[PDB]
Amino acid sequence: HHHHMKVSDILTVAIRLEEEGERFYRELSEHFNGEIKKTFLELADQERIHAEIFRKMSDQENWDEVDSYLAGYAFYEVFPDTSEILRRKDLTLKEVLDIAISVEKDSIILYYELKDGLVNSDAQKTVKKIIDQEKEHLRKLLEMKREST
Repeated sequence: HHHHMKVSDILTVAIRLEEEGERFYRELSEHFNGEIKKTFLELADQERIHAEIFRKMSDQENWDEVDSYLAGYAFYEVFPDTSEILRRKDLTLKEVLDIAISVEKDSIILYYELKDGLVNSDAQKTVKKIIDQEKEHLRKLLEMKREST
């Protein structure tokens, strides 16, 4: 590792969080039923689009930017292994949301870290858009927790 993370290391991390998030939310939608199913699927499509933006970015950002060190400790957790619980046929919305909320918060910190490491002001604006959308996913997750849990 978390010291001497490069910008490019962090984009790779961010790409995977968005890809894994897509999968999580799409797989979660198999456990649930209504407006809730629809929500998880929207969240999955949104995460998809985000990953496509981050992949394009790691390809097209200038090498000197991307190859630069973020000073200090770059926090991140890679997406949890969820294969076992997602095998279960009796999952509650609560336990699922608790997990979603916790990894979403972990991923938000990381996208902030990334934004701070970008030097190109277009790249930073692109990532702020994603962060804002991620923070709305989070609000939706807390809304579902509060309401239907």
